[PDB]
Amino acid sequence: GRSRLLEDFRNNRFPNLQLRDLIGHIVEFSQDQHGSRFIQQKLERATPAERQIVFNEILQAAYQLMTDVFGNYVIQKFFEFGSLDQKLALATRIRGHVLPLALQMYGCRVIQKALESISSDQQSEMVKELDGHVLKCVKDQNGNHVVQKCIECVQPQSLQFIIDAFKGQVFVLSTHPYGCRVIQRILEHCTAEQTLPILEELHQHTEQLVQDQYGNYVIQHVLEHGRPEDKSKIVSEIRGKVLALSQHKFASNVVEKCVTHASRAERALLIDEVCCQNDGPHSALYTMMKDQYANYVVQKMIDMAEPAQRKIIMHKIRPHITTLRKYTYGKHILAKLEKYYL
Repeated sequence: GRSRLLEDFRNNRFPNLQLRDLIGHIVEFSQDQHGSRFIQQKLERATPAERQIVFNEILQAAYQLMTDVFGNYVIQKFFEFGSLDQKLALATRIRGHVLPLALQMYGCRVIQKALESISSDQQSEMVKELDGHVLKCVKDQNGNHVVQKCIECVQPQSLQFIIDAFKGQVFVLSTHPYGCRVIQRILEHCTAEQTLPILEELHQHTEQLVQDQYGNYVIQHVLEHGRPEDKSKIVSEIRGKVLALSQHKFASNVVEKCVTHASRAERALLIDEVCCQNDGPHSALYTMMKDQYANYVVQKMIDMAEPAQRKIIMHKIRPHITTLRKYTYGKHILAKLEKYYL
């Protein structure tokens, strides 16, 4: 757009073009959609001198390139293919500026890459810079990816300050489009010890959480990955309320997960609740198997029930086959029904 060299290249004037021919133009090329691609591909296969030629020009405008729509990719490649020297130099340009990079659309991609590429020491140093700004970053459309990458790569001791910043915020952040994903990473990667007060905070809001469009995902996650004690606390919040919750757009997810991932005792208890209870004139199962949300629960319930309980269920189902075939999701129920006698 500015150099003839650039515009010529952008017109297939140089089929045999090489990094060496780009001296005094690397930054220009790095900012250009096709130039950036050209440099990326050449860097993957270059001699060390070629790589250092490139690195010399880019270092002079590294912060600029880290925040550029196409330049950021060239910075990323040095985190993959670059020397300790080269990686240290870049980390020095980042030092002091982790916060506004983390919050920037392309800078946060650089930070993420850096975190996969540097020593634990340098990781921990970078992460520190966010101290005082965790909640801002957790809720930021760019920053939350940075925080997630931290939780995934950095020694958990070094993330205590992030856990600490959550005191009193677990509910709010769990019902947040981006927050909830951070909570999930924490539950996956941090120690049992660390997550204690998080879990505590979740248990106090199970009722609201299971009904929230993001929150239900946090609860689900505990059901799939947490320790029994925590699953039990969730299950005990579901008992008594199974029929109603099965019909909720979001709470149905959590009920399903209890059927699938709770202990076998708990499963039985949830199945039994719905086989005994009536709903108005008809049966609780009747309501459920016809509901767009609840029927998936019934499906899973048949899948998980022991021979005994599966015999009870199919017998409560049988007198409604004619009035069941109305619904396409009845086809999955009938498939398991016909796959049960001969």
